[PDB]
Amino acid sequence: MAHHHHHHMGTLEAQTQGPGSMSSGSSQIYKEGYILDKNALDSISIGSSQEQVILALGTPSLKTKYDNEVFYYISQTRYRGMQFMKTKIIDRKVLAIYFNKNDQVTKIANYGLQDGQVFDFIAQTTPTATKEQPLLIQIIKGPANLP
Repeated sequence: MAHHHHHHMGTLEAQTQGPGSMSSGSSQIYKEGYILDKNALDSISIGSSQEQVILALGTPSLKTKYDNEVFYYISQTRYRGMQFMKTKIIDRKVLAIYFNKNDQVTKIANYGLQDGQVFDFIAQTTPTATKEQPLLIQIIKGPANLP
């Protein structure tokens, strides 16, 4: 059976007058807020107050006063739960807030990645782990062990 093809179109308007002025600029927007992700804790920056860093990461499990006083965050696990699934995204990372007596961070030490792979910012060194097995997290979870 032959199917027919319907169609109908009307006229149009055409304004020849139009402003010719294009502007050019530059704006780079990059940030995150994945609080449920262990990368997010990178949000704290030098200067940030003790209350801020602890409000973001948590209160430090380790604390010591040397003339540049420092609080060590050792992100710890919990009790001997059901040992069925060997969780790989667990926390054993070492962070250290070197702050001034004005309760403000003047140096942030980190064990973990820096915008990519494991990088000791304060050490300026870059350790490496075969990305084969441990793709996003596991890389930082690998060497995640307090010395």
